[PDB]
Formats: sequence, structure tokens, C-alpha cells
Amino acid sequence: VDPRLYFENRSKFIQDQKDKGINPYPHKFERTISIPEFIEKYKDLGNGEHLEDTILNITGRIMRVSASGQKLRFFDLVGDGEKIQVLANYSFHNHEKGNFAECYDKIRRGDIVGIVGFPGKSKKGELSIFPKETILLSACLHMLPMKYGLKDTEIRYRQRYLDLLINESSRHTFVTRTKIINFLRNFLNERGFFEVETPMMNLIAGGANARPFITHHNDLDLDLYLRIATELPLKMLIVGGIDKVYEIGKVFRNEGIDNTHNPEFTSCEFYWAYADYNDLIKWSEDFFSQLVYHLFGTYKISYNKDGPENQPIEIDFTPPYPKVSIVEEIEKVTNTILEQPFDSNETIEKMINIIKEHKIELPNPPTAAKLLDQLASHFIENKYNDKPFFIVEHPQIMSPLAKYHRTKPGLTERLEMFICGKEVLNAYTELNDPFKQKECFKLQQKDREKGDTEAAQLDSAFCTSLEYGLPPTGGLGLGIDRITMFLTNKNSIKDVILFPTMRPAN
Amino acid sequence: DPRLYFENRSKFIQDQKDKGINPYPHKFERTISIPEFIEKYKDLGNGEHLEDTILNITGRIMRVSASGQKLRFFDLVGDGEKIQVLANYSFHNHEKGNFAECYDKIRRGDIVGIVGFPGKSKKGELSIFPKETILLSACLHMLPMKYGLKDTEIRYRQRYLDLLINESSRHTFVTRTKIINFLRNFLNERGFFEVETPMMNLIAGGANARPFITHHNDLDLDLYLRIATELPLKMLIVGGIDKVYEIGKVFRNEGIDNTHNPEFTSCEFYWAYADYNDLIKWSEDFFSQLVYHLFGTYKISYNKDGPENQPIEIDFTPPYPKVSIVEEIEKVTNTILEQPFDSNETIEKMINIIKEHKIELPNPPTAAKLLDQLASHFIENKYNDKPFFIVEHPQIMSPLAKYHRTKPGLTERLEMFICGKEVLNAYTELNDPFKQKECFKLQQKDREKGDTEAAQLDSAFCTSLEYGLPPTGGLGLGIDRITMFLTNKNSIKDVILFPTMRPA
Ligand SMILES: O=c1oc(CC2CCCCC2)cc2cc(O)cc(O)c12
Ligand SMILES: O=c1oc(CC2CCCCC2)cc2cc(O)cc(O)c12
Ligand SMILES: N[C@@H](CCCC[NH3+])C(=O)O
Ligand SMILES: N[C@@H](CCCC[NH3+])C(=O)O
Repeated sequence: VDPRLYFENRSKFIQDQKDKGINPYPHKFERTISIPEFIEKYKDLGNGEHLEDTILNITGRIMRVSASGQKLRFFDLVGDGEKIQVLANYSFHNHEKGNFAECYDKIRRGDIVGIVGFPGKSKKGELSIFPKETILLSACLHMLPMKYGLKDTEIRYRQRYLDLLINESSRHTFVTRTKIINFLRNFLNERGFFEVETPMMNLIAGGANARPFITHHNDLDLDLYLRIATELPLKMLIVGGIDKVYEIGKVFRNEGIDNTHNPEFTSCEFYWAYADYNDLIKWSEDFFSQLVYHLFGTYKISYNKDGPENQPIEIDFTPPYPKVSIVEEIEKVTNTILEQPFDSNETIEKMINIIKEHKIELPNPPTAAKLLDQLASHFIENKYNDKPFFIVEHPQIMSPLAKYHRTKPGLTERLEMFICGKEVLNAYTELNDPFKQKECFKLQQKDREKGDTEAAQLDSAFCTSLEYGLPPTGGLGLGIDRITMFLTNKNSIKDVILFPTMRPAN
Repeated sequence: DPRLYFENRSKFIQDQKDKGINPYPHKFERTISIPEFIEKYKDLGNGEHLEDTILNITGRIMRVSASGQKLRFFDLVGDGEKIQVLANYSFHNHEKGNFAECYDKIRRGDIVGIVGFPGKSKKGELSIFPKETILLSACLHMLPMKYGLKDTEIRYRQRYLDLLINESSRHTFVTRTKIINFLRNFLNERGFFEVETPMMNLIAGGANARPFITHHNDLDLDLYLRIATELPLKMLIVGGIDKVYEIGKVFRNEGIDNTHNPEFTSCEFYWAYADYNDLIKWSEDFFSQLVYHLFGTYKISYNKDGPENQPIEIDFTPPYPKVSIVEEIEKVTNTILEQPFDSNETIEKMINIIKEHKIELPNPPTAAKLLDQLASHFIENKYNDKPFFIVEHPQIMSPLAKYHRTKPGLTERLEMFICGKEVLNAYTELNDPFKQKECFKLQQKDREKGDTEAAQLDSAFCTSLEYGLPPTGGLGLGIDRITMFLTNKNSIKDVILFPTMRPA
């Protein structure tokens, strides 16, 4: 009932051990077997069967404490996501090492123990370890919370270790996360790609439309910006001869935080020379279908779109995925024609009127790109929840780094894959013409002058790199944390990140 | 003059746009790559022509030559390999353009799309005979020769040029990526689990270094970039992931030199129920197997004093030498460093030792910095022919280290060095939270003296240890420095694609 008193008493316990000779935190306890390999090595065992001649050294954490008297103690030893029962029988205690009750009465829930025992099964058939001596390795000073104590509380985020020990779903989630990353890294290596590392601190943060962070190097007396994307240096590497290049790493964006936006998130960007929008479309379908089948043995997975209480929807990752032109669908749903130039006063004022007629939120500044973005968000992003789908051919005012469309004026050969109305992939034929790239950078500078602090700045080093010849390439970016959210059935981005960015407790 | 040539090529591209032809085509289907092409038709004799195999090749023209007007020769480079391209007026498809007008516009550095057939020249050089050549992406500037990248900083700013010209840089970065690949697989075979800890934190802990500062606007919160991945990984050990690790970037706001880049790649791994000895064995096994995985031997040739001097033989054959820091300093300096090491007497003693030897006194002459300087000038270069370990560091220097089980005042720590450069840091993790807060408060006392790189107390980490940190052994690897020695490089900038530098 009193956690503060419990902690103070356990602290006194540790000090009392030090005063009365014993060391509560020993340096080494040479383990012989792990709990998973122990379960695997002795599960196929008969009821009540004992192996009193095979002594083993096993470690673990106590999570359940109970006793059937002063001579029979019961515990639950967990380790590596698995668990076994500890059946301490006084008939088996090595009395040369110490008193039975004196040794086991000190054990508390959460204590990390080292056990010298023998394997067997109980009368009821519970696979257990029968110790001959139990030594405390690392005591737990606080009271462990209950599962309900972590249900709708932020302790899962601020104290992830508690969430990893109490909830099995947490360990499962992060194991699946690393499996997603392993699958992607191998999927790219098997195709001949080359993993690299581009700087996170830069003189100019380009590659996306977002406000970056700023830091300062004292010895150089230089202001560096945290990378918002890895697009630019990767294309610079494509120029360098590495025709198959990619990077898996953290990117930072200083903007709002919600269930889908963490200030720092893991992204994967790959550049494939002599490839185009079609190649990226096929790549996306192939990769997602195989990733989902690799993790579940099926193409249809269930996802609780409306939270855990409401019923879930079914997402079918079976290719091919629907392709939806942004401009044309907005036209059909709104029964209007967005005459070009899309950034003209007429088209901008028109889109403003359609945003006002539907009482949709007006973006500030009302740049043409933000108007089109809000229109696509409120009218075509949630068009399909049954399966993932592609929003393609974005206008040039929205894609300053995109190569212009070969048969559609004003549009680009860009694609964006969405899952449950959430952007998870951004791919497109790279704009390799420096003459036309500088025009988009200058137009972005004007947009920046209108209050659009997300408008891409002018990177001179990247432009000069394009001047030596960027072969026709195709690039794609993946939001790994979001992919994990959908593939692990989690509604928040804080549930797929070990230590998410939280409001400080001060 | 390069300016005139860039302007001529620029006007050239504009003339192509006004003339009707698209200078940067959208798509060119490649049927075979340069490596596959060398592999597929290398065995052809000098003079054979498979005129029926119409292939689509791609690459960057790196040499332009001619024999009259009917013969044009170029070097097509791609994926680190080079082939010949022999354009003849007999095989040219005249329906798509004039031969001379089509090939006179190709210069060195142009990305072209060739449609031809494989064959071998009269001299025997594997070649692609094109029937049509299309300019896919033009090179507007003058690509320099290899000599143009020797006495300059261009290799670091325009890494693409160094990768396209110096064929050794490509090998160096391929080796770097292979080193990381080997490390990741090496850990995964032992059951380790890869994770991702935050790079922005309320406190920058895990090492003795000055961090960078940044600010999140919506939260109006100042955050420090991580200087190490130690504390969050240990908290994960407490969470039940007994074999965890992370290979990522860490940021330290310090000075720049040949072995220091503000941002560098490190690998920290925490293995529960392990200790100082297990880490020693792990380091020896890993370095020996990595070296033999790359070179087929345990001996490496490294130009320790630059390529202008004879190199040395680094033998990674286990087992390496182990040296106690305090013991060696007392032997080499013929002095007695008494405990407490941070006492005024021994602090003045180390200061006088540095003074009589004419060494630079650390910025704040603290006991930890003093010991570090003594080790750097009297121990760290004891072995160059083989990597070696500096062990049993004092607790004053290791606030996150578990005290030595038998040597008072020391810790069960180890640092491996190669040619005097620290490349590994491992030690038995301190799991007693009370001793931890004691060491952290001591670090604060040393911060009061003006130590910007003294660890600040992380309340979250201390609270994490209170729930029970099992005996664990932790280690950290400096990937960039390891790559430097395995690629025979004297500067860290030579192993980082884009090192931190001043603006142009
Ligand atoms: O996860 C994220 O994904 C994306 C969009 C993502 C689409 C696919 C290509 C990479 C980017 C943006 C974003 C912005 C934030 O400020 C925080 C975030 O976590 C994200
Ligand atoms: O490479 C580096 O290695 C180390 C030391 C290294 C030892 C092994 C464990 C990881 C750290 C420190 C350092 C500091 C810098 O400011 C810049 C750098 O590049 C480095
Ligand atoms: N960097 C892009 C995604 C990859 C684009 C690839 N050409 C982004 O921030 O969305
Ligand atoms: N964080 C350490 C490496 C890991 C030491 C073992 N926990 C360093 O920066 O040197």
C-alpha cells in the first residue's frame, strides 16, 4: 500500500547486507543454460519426473512469489521472454550454503536471482527448476506495477523497462520491429544495393518540406542543421558511381507531435539508377507483399483502426494496389477543374473556396501546395482502408525534386503509398536536370518568403553535384515506424518506439 | 579553362531543348550491367563479334578518342568496372541521326545509353559495339584526373568526384560497409537484439564528453544530442533484453582532428551475466575473425606514419597484451600515485610529473584528466605491432564502472588500442544504484571545477537501476577508427563519406 516505505525498507535491506558481510550485487555468476534452451531441453519430460543428477546454473528474474509452507516455496522465473516455475523444496536445499528460510524469505518480486539446481516437472506437470542454493544477483528495490497500472498510462513510455517486463505484447512488438528492419536490409542487399551513412548534421537541411533543428559546433563556431531527410547526399552518391545506394537511419523534424509524428523517426531511403516511377511502383508492391507474408504467412492482416475497444478492419496487402491520381480524383470528388498553373491566383482562390465550402481547415500560409495537400488529405487519403493504395502524379509545385511527367504537363512521376489514410512511402523519378532544379529551388525560396518555413532552401553543393550528371534514377523513402505500427497493430507511434519523445515530467 | 567549358555545355543543353530532343530522357531500359557484361563475355577471343546479341548498356563515358571520322572510342565505366565502346560508321543506325553529329557531342563524364552487340577488339579489349548511342545525363564540368585530387580538400566536399576517379576510395567504403555487416551478423549469431535509442535526450550521458544542443519549438524544450548509447541500453537490459546492442551515430561537441569527427558511428552492446573477462575474450575473438574475414590472414600492413614512410605489421592474432594503467604509469614515471587519486597531493604529483616531462597540462587539471594525459604520453603507444588492452582503470575515471572485485580504487574496465588510438571501451557495468549516485555526485564536484565533459546525473537511469540491473558486461566499438586501420587510412575523414567541414 506504501511504495515509498517499501523502497526505503529495501534500501535498508541492501545496506544491512553490506554491514553484515554479504555483497548484494556480486560481480559474476557463470550461467550454464538459458531459460528458453532449458524449456526446450526438458519440456518433453514426464509428470513428476526428476533429474537430480544433472545440476545446472540458470539465471532469471522473479515475477511471482508464493509458498505452500515454510519448506516449499514457489516462484516464477522469467528470462528472454519465456518463463519457468521455481520449486524450492527444503529436502533439496544445500544446507552447507545457508539456512533455507533465511535465504528464501528475503526474495521479493522482481529480484534477479542465480539458481544452482536440477530440472524436473511438478506433480501437476509444471516444468520447474529445483534449486539447491539461490543467491541474489540484483535486488528490485521498488514494487513492480500491475498490468492495469500500465494500461492507459504513460509509464510504458517514460519507464519502458516496466512495460518490457510486465507486458509480453511489448517484447513481441519490438522483436517484430527489428524483424521488419532485418527484412528490409536483406531485401536490399539481395538486390545488390549498398548500405551507406550520410551525415545527420548539415549546413542546410534539404530533401523534404519540414522545419529542421539547429545545433552549434563550438570549436568550428558553425551552425549545423539536423537532417530532415537523406535524399540529397544519396543522390550525390548516385553521381559518385554507386548506382544502388540506400540508408536506414534517424531523421529529425521540428514540428507537431501526435500519434503519427515523433520528432525523431527512422526512415529508409534507397536510390536505384536507371529506374523510374513504374519500377518504384512494382518495388513497393513486391516489398510490402513479401514483408507481410514473411511476418504472418498471409497477405491479409487485421488492424484495430478505431482503437483497441472498437472492432478491427482487415488490410489486404495483396498486389496490385489501387493507383489514384491526386488532381484527377480531387476533380471528380469535388466536381471541379483545377486549371493550371495550380499556383495561380485563380486556382488558389478556387481551392480556397472548396476548402471553405466543406468547412475544411484552412492551411497557413495558404500556399498552393498546402491547399492541394489539405484537399488530398480530406478527400483522397482515406479513400481506401481495405488495402494500401497509391496517390500518384503530384503537381510540380508539390514536388520540387521530382522529375516532370513525360506525358502530363505540370505533373510529376511521383507516388505515395498509404495505409489507413497514413502516408508511409514517398517515391518518384528523380529530377536530374540542374537547369530545371534551380527553378524549383528559387520558386521554393519565394514560397519560403511567403511564410512557408517548410519550403526547401537552396543547396548549392547538391546543385553542383547535379551539374556533373545525375543519371536517370528512381528514389523511394519508407516510414519504418509507421510500417511497424500497422504490422504490429498499434494505434500510436509511441508504441513502436522504445523511448518516444514525451513532455518532460520536470 | 573550366568556366568556358561549363558555359559551352550549358548552352549546349539549352540548344538541345530548343531543337526538340530531350537532353535528359526519362527512361532507358538496361538489359545487362557492366559487371554482368564483363562476366558474360570475358572469355571471347580477340576479334569475335556476336552481332546478333543486341544489348542495352549503360555507364559514364570517361575517355574520348577517335581514329578519323568513322571510328570513335570511349571508356564506359560503371559499378567500379570499365569496358571499351567502339563506335564504327558501318554498324551505326543512320535513321536516328548523323554519326559524326551524334558522337562529337559526347565528352568525358557523360552518362550514355548504348544499344549494340558484344565483341572483342583487334587488340583484344572487351568492347561493346553500338548501333545507337543516347545521351542520358550530361557532365557539364571538367572531370579532373587522379592528380587533381591529391593536394586538395575536394575528396571530402565532392565525394562523388573522388568515388568516380580514385578507384581506392570505393574500395575503402565497401570495406567500411563490410565491416559493419560482419559486426551485425557477428552479434546476431550470438543472440543479440538490435534496437534504436533516442538521439535527443534531456541529459547527455554515457561518456565524458561535451554534447551538442538543439531546441524543439512546439515543446519549447532544449535537448542534447546523445554522446553515447550506454544508459538507454542498460535500461533495456533491466527491461529483460539481456543481449541488446545498437550500431548508430553519436554526437560529441569537441575539437576536430585526424581521428575525431563531431558525429561518428559506434556500436554499443550489453550482454547480461557477462563480465570483464568475457568482454576481453569477445574483443579478441571479434577482431581476429573480422581481420581474417577481410584479409584471409591475421596480419595487416598499416602506414602508421603516413605513406611517405615504411609501414608496420599489425598482428591481430589473439591473445593481446593487457596492461594496468596505474601500475604502468608508476613504473614508467618511477613515481607512486596514491589513493584517493583525486587527493590534492597526488593531483599535484601528477601535475609535477607532466611539468618535468614538458607535457601540456589538461584544460582543468583534474585527477581524471591528469591520469588520462599520463596514460596517453606513457602507455598508449607501448604496442604498435599488435593491438593491446589498457585495463583496471580507477573509479575516478570510470563513474559507470563496477568497482574492481579485488583491487580497491580501480574498476574492471578495458580499453583496446591500435597504434595508440582508442578503438574499444568495455567494462563490467555498475548495477548497485547507491554506488552509482555516489559516482555521479563526484562527477558533479568535478564539474564545479570547470569540466564541461563531466557526466550529469540521469534520474531516469538511476531509477532504472533501482528495479534491478543484473550483472552485465558492456562494450563499445569505434567503427570509424576500426575502418581506418582496416583500410590503411591515417585520417578519419578518409573513411567518412561526408566529414564535417566549413562551408565553401
Ligand atoms: O513517421 C513519419 O513519417 C513521415 C512521412 C514519411 C513518408 C514516407 C517517406 C518518409 C517520410 C513524416 C513524419 C514527420 C514527423 O515529424 C514525424 C514522423 O514520425 C514522420
Ligand atoms: O571516433 C571516435 O572515437 C572515440 C572513442 C571511441 C572508443 C570506443 C568506444 C566508442 C568511442 C571518441 C570520439 C570522440 C569524438 O569527438 C569524435 C570521434 O570520432 C571519436
Ligand atoms: N526524402 C523523401 C522520401 C524519399 C524520396 C526519394 N526520391 C521524403 O522526405 O519524403
Ligand atoms: N559509452 C562508452 C562505450 C561503452 C562502454 C561499455 N558500457 C564510450 O563512449 O566509450
